[PDB]
Formats: sequence, structure tokens, C-alpha cells
Amino acid sequence: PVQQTGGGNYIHVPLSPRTLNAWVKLVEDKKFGAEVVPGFQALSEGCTPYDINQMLNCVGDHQAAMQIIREIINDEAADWDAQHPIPGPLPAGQLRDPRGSDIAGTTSTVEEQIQWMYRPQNPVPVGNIYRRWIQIGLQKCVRMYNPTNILDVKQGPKEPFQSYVDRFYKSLRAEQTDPAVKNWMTQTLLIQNANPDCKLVLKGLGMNPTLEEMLTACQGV
Amino acid sequence: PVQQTGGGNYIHVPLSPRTLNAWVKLVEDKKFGAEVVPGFQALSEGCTPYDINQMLNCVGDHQAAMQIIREIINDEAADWDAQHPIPGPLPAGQLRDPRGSDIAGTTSTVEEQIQWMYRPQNPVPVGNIYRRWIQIGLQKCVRMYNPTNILDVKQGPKEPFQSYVDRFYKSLRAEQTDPAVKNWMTQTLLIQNANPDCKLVLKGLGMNPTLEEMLTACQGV
Amino acid sequence: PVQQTGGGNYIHVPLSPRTLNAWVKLVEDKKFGAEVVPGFQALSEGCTPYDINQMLNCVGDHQAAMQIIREIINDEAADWDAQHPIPGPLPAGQLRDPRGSDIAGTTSTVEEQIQWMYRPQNPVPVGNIYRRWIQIGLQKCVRMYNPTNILDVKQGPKEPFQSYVDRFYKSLRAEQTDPAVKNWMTQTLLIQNANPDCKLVLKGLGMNPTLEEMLTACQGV
Amino acid sequence: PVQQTGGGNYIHVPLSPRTLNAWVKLVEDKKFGAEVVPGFQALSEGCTPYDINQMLNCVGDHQAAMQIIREIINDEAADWDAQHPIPGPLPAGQLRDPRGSDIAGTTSTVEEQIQWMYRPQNPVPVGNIYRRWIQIGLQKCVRMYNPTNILDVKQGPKEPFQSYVDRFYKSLRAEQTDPAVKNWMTQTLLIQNANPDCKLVLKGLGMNPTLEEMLTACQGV
Amino acid sequence: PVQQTGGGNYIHVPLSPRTLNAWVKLVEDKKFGAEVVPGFQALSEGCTPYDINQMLNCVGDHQAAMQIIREIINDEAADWDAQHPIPGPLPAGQLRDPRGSDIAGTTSTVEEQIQWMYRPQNPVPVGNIYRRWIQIGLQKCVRMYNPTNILDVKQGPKEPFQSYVDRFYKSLRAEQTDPAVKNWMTQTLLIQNANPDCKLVLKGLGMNPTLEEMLTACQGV
Amino acid sequence: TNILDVKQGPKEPFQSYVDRFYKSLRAEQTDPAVKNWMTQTLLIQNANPDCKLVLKGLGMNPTLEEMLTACQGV
Ligand SMILES: O=P(O)(O)O[C@H]1[C@H](OP(=O)(O)O)[C@@H](OP(=O)(O)O)[C@H](OP(=O)(O)O)[C@@H](OP(=O)(O)O)[C@H]1OP(=O)(O)O
Ligand SMILES: O=P(O)(O)O[C@H]1[C@H](OP(=O)(O)O)[C@@H](OP(=O)(O)O)[C@H](OP(=O)(O)O)[C@@H](OP(=O)(O)O)[C@H]1OP(=O)(O)O
Repeated sequence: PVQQTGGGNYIHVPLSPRTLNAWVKLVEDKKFGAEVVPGFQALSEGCTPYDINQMLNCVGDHQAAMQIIREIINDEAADWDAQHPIPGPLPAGQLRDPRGSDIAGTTSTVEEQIQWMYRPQNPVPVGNIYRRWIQIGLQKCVRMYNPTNILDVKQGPKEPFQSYVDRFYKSLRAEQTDPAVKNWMTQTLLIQNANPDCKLVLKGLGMNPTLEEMLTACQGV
Repeated sequence: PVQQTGGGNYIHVPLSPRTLNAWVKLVEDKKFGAEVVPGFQALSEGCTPYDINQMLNCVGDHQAAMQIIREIINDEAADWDAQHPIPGPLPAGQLRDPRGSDIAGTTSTVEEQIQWMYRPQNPVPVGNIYRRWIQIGLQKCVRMYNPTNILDVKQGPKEPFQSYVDRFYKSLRAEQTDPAVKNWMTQTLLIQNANPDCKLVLKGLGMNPTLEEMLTACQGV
Repeated sequence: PVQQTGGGNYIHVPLSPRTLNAWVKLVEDKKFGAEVVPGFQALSEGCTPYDINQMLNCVGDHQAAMQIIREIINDEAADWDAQHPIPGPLPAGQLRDPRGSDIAGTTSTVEEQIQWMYRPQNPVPVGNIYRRWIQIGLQKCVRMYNPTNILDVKQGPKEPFQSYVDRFYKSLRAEQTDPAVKNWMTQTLLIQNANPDCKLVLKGLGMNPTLEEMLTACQGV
Repeated sequence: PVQQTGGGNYIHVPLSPRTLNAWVKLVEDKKFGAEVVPGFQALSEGCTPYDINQMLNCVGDHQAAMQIIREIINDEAADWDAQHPIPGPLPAGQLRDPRGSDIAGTTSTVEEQIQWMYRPQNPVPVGNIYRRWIQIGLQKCVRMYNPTNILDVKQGPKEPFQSYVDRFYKSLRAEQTDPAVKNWMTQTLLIQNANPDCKLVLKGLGMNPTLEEMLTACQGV
Repeated sequence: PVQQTGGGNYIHVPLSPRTLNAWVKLVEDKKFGAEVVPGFQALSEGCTPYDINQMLNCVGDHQAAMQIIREIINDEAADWDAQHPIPGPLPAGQLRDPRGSDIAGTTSTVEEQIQWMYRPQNPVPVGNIYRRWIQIGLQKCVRMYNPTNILDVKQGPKEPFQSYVDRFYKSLRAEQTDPAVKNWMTQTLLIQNANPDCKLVLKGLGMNPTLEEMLTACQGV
Repeated sequence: TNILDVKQGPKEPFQSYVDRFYKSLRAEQTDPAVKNWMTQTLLIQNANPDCKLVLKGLGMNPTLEEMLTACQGV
């Protein structure tokens, strides 16, 4: 992280143990639950990359997924190098313009990552760009770990409509589905993959019911 | 959240892990108990919307209810857009006047949400307006989850008048009932849905007893 | 709560989660033990009313007692309105003189509650007056929940004089008894409601023994 | 407690929940172990009396002992009133010279207790004097609760000399014994109340052994 | 650690208990897991050597490994002494130029270690150089404790391809293997040491599959 | 019929099925994005297991042209 000073220059405060441990305990307990994606951001809102890397590295389990995230950061990295050019030999006295690897803090140092993140001429935040990339690797894994696809989430003889709708929506977000499909699935597949006795009551409501109405109606059916 | 500086402009401090976890542990343990509504406010008294959204999102369970809250924020959102007009093309150099979605921080950024929340000309607090909306979705769910309606809370042969009155009042607040009804239910339905032996003693007190008198009298009856 | 600033006006800091939880865990575990009364004050020494109300409200159990406290705050409230007059239409630009409900923060806002609590002309602390009222409702409940009245606390064949005196004094404070009665009960009823074998030894000490002497003497009797 | 300010007067910071709870958990678990006396001081090094009283009061158990402490504070209190005279009617504008009860903060307020504790003309610390008194009541109780007197701490066939010496010294401090007696008991009663086989070996060392020598020698005897 | 002051010189703040305990609880629970290496750095980002030494020393178990680390710090130490010369008798008034042992803080004091770490003429950070050395001793131990070598990590009849790849990669990093070998092992030995039924499906993908494809394909095979 | 009910018969080709699917996809006036998801997924899910595995062996995000050729005589 970065803490500024009065009469002094910006300094690098370290990351904190509690936070390093919470991220570790949100991935080893929730088994890369979708929520892992925001937990990470919040725990990292103001962490320079060197620190983000130390956190992800403390986790020595689910190491296949972490490798997948590393592959994704390198692929996104290639795009930034291609789209952003080299101004040419940059005159000594100037910190090298940032690349996808310095953004990570691998080849670069925290002090240089703070320098770009705050340089007055063109501040390049090498702290938030990296997290975004990590979040695409985390998100794919969540999608690789939705044990049930939404088309298979249905209702058994003794399964109600409140637990089923919970199992459905939780998967729908984790599949990283788009919005229009979300509504169609929400207004149709919810009723299709259900017990018939409750289905008749959800259909008794009328057309385009609301989740409030669907839930209240099928209370005890 | 927002922390101001001396010699510097307002900055965005992040939300804290402990608080993100407490909200999560007040919803997964109390099963959206009514108290969830204030716990949220207190945990969020000074959180800009971006953060309020990160908290609600970390919870990946009870996701049906969270969807209901999202529907409610969008419905209230339509009202604000209708009631509050567009001054027209706003001259470049001016931050767009706030809408129901920027209030959420979805399409907007925290820096802009802080800018309106503190702009000197007409400070628009986009932090408290949003929470209020979230609280109406949370409140409906509590009402959707009062397992017993107050008209069904009664006294069995071995149920006393202290546990029953507790089960009654807890439901009365969670039903989000109005005040005049609250008093009538309080002075009448409490005695009606009760064991007769205790009922005779509560009636021996006189007319319009006080909960102190009702409770002390039916001690052991 | 209220935190003052240098070069800036007083601000409202929020209440803290840990404290909201401790009050909740001192009432759901001690079952409104007498100590609940001071725990509250200490946890609230510098909390503006809006916050005191949020804490009491997070507790959704023992809700009958909380209603009793609400009745007591309204009754005390009537007294303040009667004793303190209305200076008449107060000129615009002046915050309304405080009433029993603003003291609670119900109809009022924290900023106005801080304004009176610190107004230079006649600072009206709307923070401590309210707590005092809450403490009379809490105290009555403790008295409504002393399972044993002091006149019934006695000694059985295998009950000693150290556990009995503990059960006696704990009730004596919770009954909210007065001081002169406290001494008479202390020097007389302690010996009366006791095992005879120990009674003879407590009486062997002489007249007006001291709890030190009474306790040391009946060691093993 | 008291926190001073720059450009402002001294203020009263409150006591903290964690500390109120630790004192409570050092008395309900250690059953007024001697260590309770220092735990209290350290937890209270800078607490004005009002707070010291709130802590002791949160403990609603072992209430006989707390009453004994209250009797002791009143007895010491009489001595201060007798030894320290009344300068006579003190001119309005002057805070009353402190008495044993204001030192407690009972009849007095924290602001007045801070005023004497810091008054420039003759600062009277009403914070440390009170604690000292509380410590004499706590100490008597520890002495009233040494289950074994040192003259009864001895060695059985299978009791060694390391556990016995531990049981002996722990009692010796809790009896609040004097120093000269401490040495005689230490160099004599330790050997007297012991197993003979180990006694012969402790005596083989010579005269006035040291606890290092006594302990190393009787290793396995 | 080191905290600077305004109007005063740099001071040595101490290390914190929680951190001393976390390092101890990351080595006695993870049994020198590879992650121990970064946990240490993060917990020590800004700790002067004297403190780093106090932490490692609190751990009294796995003391063979700590001795190995001590041997490694002494061997690296010899290199620094050889490569860095003695400018000769350094004039009194000048702190001795740093050596490998002062870097540790053994023969040196924290104040001198802070003086070099911040001396304006040629700041020598004796805080980060030491940690680096400790990290080579920690890393060797992790390699001495990879119970399974990657050439022995294979798939049994009921072992899938997700747990196996996890056991493989975790070892690959802990063996401290190089990058080119990492890719060859990754694209070849992963398929070789596997169940044949899944092997046929991983081979059905084509050539140079990606861990995403390999993992999705062998789902249920 | 409807697209969430259309299913390839056990001894029916997945070709007969696609003609009973795209015909019912346009009729339902399904949105274009909802069309792509149903197209790349709901076809394979509501199909014979043998051809479902054969199209799954075809690879990721297959194209209908390839799906038809691979499930030929499947
Ligand atoms: O008291 P809190 O500030 O909420 O902190 C709690 C816990 O509280 P309790 O003692 O009431 O259970 C302990 O706090 P401290 O006593 O150390 O202040 C301590 O527990 P652990 O060491 O077991 O984690 C840890 O706080 P800290 O960072 O101050 O050590 C943290 O633990 P939990 O979050 O697990 O309750
Ligand atoms: O951890 P933070 O979120 O920054 O909170 C700090 C921090 O809490 P911890 O003690 O749990 O680390 C301080 O740490 P220390 O200075 O004790 O190391 C503590 O200081 P004090 O206990 O000395 O006051 C202070 O305490 P408090 O909550 O009583 O103000 C507390 O404050 P916040 O939680 O409000 O930030």
C-alpha cells in the first residue's frame, strides 16, 4: 500500500497480516466461491501490486487455479504491450513507461509502481489494472467450479421453491451469464425446472410474475 | 468511506474486512432477522455506495432475497429519475447531476459519488439515499420470513405469558405493522391468543393493563 | 458519537460494531443481569442518542423488556415536556429548543442532537439524559427477573454461608433496595434465613458482627 | 480516563470494553487469585475513579467480597476526612477541596475528579489514592481464600519438592506475610513439612541452602 | 522496525506480539510449507534485523532447520566480507562500514542498523539484505520437506486430474524448479504420470493443451 | 412445442433435432443473445448422450457446420 507524508514524499506502508489471512481463509473455506472476487478487491483497495502478489502466493493450495490466473495475467499482459507503444530510448532521469509486467511488480519495484501510480504528468495506476486481470482468472475458476449448471438445477418431490431459487440464482451469477439471458432464464427456466404442483400455483399468479409473488404464492405447495 | 485531509482534498478510505464479515455473519446466522436492517446502517454509517455494494455482494447465499433488494432499488430508482429532471446538456467541467444508478455507484465511480456527497453548491449525499432503499428490500424479506403471523402466536398448556409476549412483539415489529394497530393488538390480541387460566388473571387486573402489570400478575399462572 | 476537528466543526463519528455486539452479548447471556445497566453506560459514554437507539434495536430478543423500556422513556418524556416550557415561535435561524423525543433522536437528527449537546449559549446534553431514562427501564426488568426474593434466600442442610451471602447480596442490589433497609437486612435477615448450626457460631461472635468476621467464623460450620 | 488536547482543555476519554471484560474474566476464573490485585492496577493505570467504579460494578458475582471492599473504602475514607481538615467555607469559584467520597467519584463528577487530579496549585490525584484502597479489600479476600495455610502445605508419599514448594510460596504471598517471617519460613518450614527421604537429601546440601540447590538436589528423590 | 519523527530523529519502534505469533503459527502448523517464505517477508516488511532475529528465535521447534538457516546466513555472510573491502582504519566519529554480521544485528545494535539503513551519504539497508539470506535457508528446507518428488506424483484408479494437478504444481514450486523445465514438466509429465482413461481424453484435445482445457475435458473421466 | 422441451430422440439424428429446434427458436421470437447461448448449449444438453459426447469431443464453442459433420452417423 501507499501512505503520503507532510514535508516528506509518498512512502510504502506494508500489507497487514489479518488481511493476508482472510483472503487465504476465503479461498480455502469457500473453495473459490464467487464472493472470493469482491473479498479480494475490498481487502486490496489501495494495495500496490508487490503486495497483491504476496497475498496470492501465501495460498499454496488450489495452486492449479492460481496457475490459471497467472496464465490469464500474461495473456492480458501481451495485449497492453501491443496496444501501448515504446516512445523509444527514454532519457536517463525518467522512470521507464509502464509495461504489463511492471504493473504486476515482478520485474519492477514497489517504489517505481508507486511513482507511476502517482506521477503528476500522467499518473498510471499500476495497482488497479492488475487486480482487474486477477479477477478474470478468479471468475473463470468459479465458473469451472459451478458443480450444477442452471439447466440442471431443478425441484425434487421434497425440495421447495425457496431453496431451489437460491441454488438457481447463485449458479446464474457464478456462470458469469449476461443480463438479457438472465431475465429469460429468470422468468422461464425457474418455472420449467420445478415440481408440477408448485408450477401450477406459480402459473396461477398470471404472466411475468415477480420473485416476491412467486415466493409468497408457493408457500407450503 | 470518505476521509478528509488538511492541505489536501477529500480521499476515499476503503471499507474494513471485519465489517464486511460481520454483515455476512448477521445474515447467515440470524437468517435475515429484522435486526439485520440496523446492523447494516451502523456498519455502513459513512460508507460510500461502491462499498455498500461490495458488502452485499460478498454474501453469496440468501441470493434470492438479495435479488429482491436489487429489484426494489431499481423501482425506487425509476421514481427519482421521474421526479428529478435533466437540466439539459450540462457544460463540460461539471460532474453530471446525480441519477438513481450513480447513487448506487454502478455506472458512477466513488470519486464522483464523493464529489456530489460533498459538492459545496448543492451537496447530494449519494451515500445515505441508497442505504434507505436497501433497507426496504431487507425489511420486506424479514416480513416474508416471519414464520408465525401475530394472529397465530398463542399460548399452549405449558407455554407461559413471558415467552408468548416475546414471540408476539418480535413478530409485530417484523410484520412492519403500523402504530395504532400496534396498540390495539397490544391491548387485545395479546389476551385473546392466550391460556384461559392466565387470561382470567390478566383480566382481574382491570382495564387497559400495562405490560409491567400483565407480566407481574401472570407469574406462575 | 461526536469527534471535534481543528479548523473544522464538530463531526459525528459512528458507533463501533464490537460495542453493538458486546451489549447484545451482555443481554442475551446474562439474561438482563443487573450489570447490564453499567455495561450499557460504559459502552455508551459519549454516544449520541441515534446510536444508543441503534444498539438497543439490534437486540430482537427479550423484546417485551425493550418495549417496557420504551414505555418508561415516553412517561419520563411527558414530565420534561410539562416542566420545560415553549419560549413561543422561535425565530428561524435558531434550532428548536430540545424536547423529550429529540433527546431520543427519533424525530430529531444526530446533527441537531450534537448542536444542543455543544451549543455555547446553553449546551443541553441530549446524550446523557436519555441513557438515564433507559437505565430505569433496564433496572425495573432486573427487578422483574430476581428469581428469588431476599426473604426467600435461605440455607439448606448442605448450603454454606459464603454461597448463601452471595445469593443474598446479589438479589439485594437487583431489588433496587434502599440503604437503611440494606443495613437492617444485612445485619439481621442474613442470620435469620440460615442453618442453625452456623447461626449459633455467627451469634457467638457478639453483636453487629462485620461480614469479614461472619465469613471467617462460619468456615466449615 | 483523561486525555489532554492542544488549544483545548483536558477531556475525559471513556474506559474501554475489552478492559472492563478482562477484569471480570480475571475474577470469575482466578476466583480472586492474588494476581487479581496487579491485573486491576495495570488495567486501571490512568482511569479516573468513576470508571474504576463502573468496572468493579459490572461484576455481579463474588458480590460478598465486593461489599467487603466497599466497607474497607469507607473505613479508609473516615481516616482521610479526620486527618485532612476543612479550610472553612471555600469561596464560590473554587472547587471543594477533595474528601474520601469525591476520591471515589460517588458524590463527585469525573470533571471535578480530573480538576483536582490536574489542578496546578495543588494537584490531588483522586485516581491513584482510591485504587490503593480497593487493593486492600482485594488483598484481604485473597487471604480469606488461601484454601491451605502454609503450615498445612506438606509433602505426601508421591508429592515431589517442586510442586510442594510452588504450593508453599503461592500461599506465602497470598497470606500477605511479612519479609523476615518469609525468610525463616523459606529456610525452615519448607524442609519441616516434607517427605523424609527428600528431607535427608535437602539436609545433605549443608546449611542455609539456596532454592536453586534445594530444587536441583531433590531431583528424583 | 523504524518510525521517523518531526523535529526529532528516527526512532526504533518495537516488533508486535501478534506478528511474532503468526510467524510461529505459520511454521508449527504448515510444517515449513513453501508459503512460510512470503508470510515471513510480509510480516517483516520494515523490521530491522534485531527484530527478525527475535521472531525466528521464539520458535524453539523445527530447530534443526533454523540451524540450517543459520549456517546459510554465515556462508552468504563470508561472500559479502570478501566482495566488500575495508576502507582501512575509519576515523572516529564515523559508524563502521557494515559487515555480514552487523546486517544480522548480532554484534551490531539496532540504532547502528537504522543509521546505515538511512545514512544519507550511502544508505545501506541492513534490513532487506538479511531477510533475503533467511529466505534461501527457508527455501532449502521446503525442498528438503517435499514428501513427494514431482516424478512420483501420479494418478491412482480413483484419483482425478484436479487433485493430482494440485499435488503436482504445489511440489513443482517447492522443489524450487527453473522455468523452462517447469513448462516441459507442465506440458508432458502431467500427462505421463496419470490414469490412462483420462490420458486418452487429455490427448483427444490436440497438442500443447492449456490447463483450462485439460481440466474441463477430464471432468468425470 | 417449446425449445426447453425439444429433445433429440434416442434413435433420431441430432440433425432432425436441429431442424425441430431452430424452427422453434425463431417462432418464440427469442432475443439474439439468448439465441447464441441456447444454440451453443441447449442443443447439446437436450440431445442423445452418444452424439452429445461426440459434439463434446468436437471441442469448445463448436460451429453447427462441424457439429453436423461430426454427429453424421452418430
Ligand atoms: O476483541 P476484538 O478486538 O474484537 O478481537 C478479536 C478477539 O476478541 P475477544 O477476545 O473478545 O474474543 C481477540 O481480541 P483481543 O482480546 O486480542 O483484543 C483476538 O482473538 P484471536 O487472537 O483469537 O484472533 C482478536 O483480536 P486481536 O487482533 O486484538 O488479537 C480477534 O479475534 P476474532 O476475530 O477471532 O474474534
Ligand atoms: O486495526 P485498526 O483498524 O487500525 O484499528 C485501531 C488499531 O486496532 P488494533 O489494536 O486492533 O490493532 C489500534 O492498534 P494499536 O495501536 O493498539 O496497535 C488500536 O489502538 P488502541 O488499542 O491503543 O486504542 C485502535 O483502538 P480503538 O479501536 O480503541 O481506537 C484501533 O482503532 P479503530 O478500530 O477505531 O481503527
